[PDB]
Amino acid sequence: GVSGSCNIDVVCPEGDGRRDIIRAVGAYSKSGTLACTGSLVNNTANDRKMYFLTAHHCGMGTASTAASIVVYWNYQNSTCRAPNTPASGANGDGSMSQTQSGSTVKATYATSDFTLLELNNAANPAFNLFWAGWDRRDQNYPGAIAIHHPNVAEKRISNSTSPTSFVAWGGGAGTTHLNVQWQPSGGVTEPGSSGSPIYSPEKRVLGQLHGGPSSCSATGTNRSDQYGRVFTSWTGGGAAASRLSDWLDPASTGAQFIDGLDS
Repeated sequence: GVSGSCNIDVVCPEGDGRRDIIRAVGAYSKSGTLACTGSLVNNTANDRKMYFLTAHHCGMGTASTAASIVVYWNYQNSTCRAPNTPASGANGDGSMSQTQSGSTVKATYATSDFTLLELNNAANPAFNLFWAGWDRRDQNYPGAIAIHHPNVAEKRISNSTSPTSFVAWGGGAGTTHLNVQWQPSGGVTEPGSSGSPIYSPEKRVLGQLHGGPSSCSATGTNRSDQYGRVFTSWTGGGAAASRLSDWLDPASTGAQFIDGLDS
C-alpha cells in the first residue's frame, strides 16, 4: 500500500523497544473493502480473549458489520524505508496473507468513539500476536506512541515527545479526547489509521484514533490528532454494551492499569 513519506516503517529503529506492541495492531476490511485499524487488548483474567479495540466511526459496532470483518496481521514493509524520502511514500512490500474473518460486538459508544469487538477465531500461534496493556487513570503523559495503518497500508509508528492534553472532539474544552502533537518532521496519521491505538511511554493503551488535522505537510498545532480516551470509555454510556469495564476487568480486580500478554 501507499501512505505519506513522513511516516516511519515499524522495522525501523523507532520500533526498537516496542516490538511487542507492534504485534498487537492489525488492519481490517469492512464488507470486503479496506477500512480502518484496530488492536488487541489484554484484560485482567489474562486469558488471550480476542478483544479488538477500534473506533466507533468506522461502523463495526453492529452485529452485521462486525460479522464482515477481515483482519490482516503483520502487514508491514520488509525493510526500513528512510522517513521523508520518496522510498517511504512508494508502494510497499507488505504481505496480507495472515488473516482471520469474523467478529462479534461487545460494546460501542459514540462519545469517546470506541468499539470493542471480539474476534471469532482464537489466536493462531503462527501470527505471534500480542495483547497490549491499558491505563485508565485520569492523567496526561509526557509523550506517546502511535502504531497504525495509514491509508490501511503497511504498518507505521509515529512518536510524540510533547505532553498530551485533554480536549473534546473538535478541540474545544472537554475531557473525552487526548490531543497528541506529532514531531515537526515525524510520522503522523492518515485516513484509515482511524481506530489505531495510542500508547503511553510505558506501552499501555490510552485511547484509539478519532481523527484530526494532521498530514505530512501540516505545520504547528495542525500537526496533531485526537484520540477517544480509555478513561472515558471505561464508564462509557452507562451499561456493558457501551463501555469497556465489564470486558477488560471481568475479574473485578479494580486495576487502574495492566501490562500486556504475549502469545
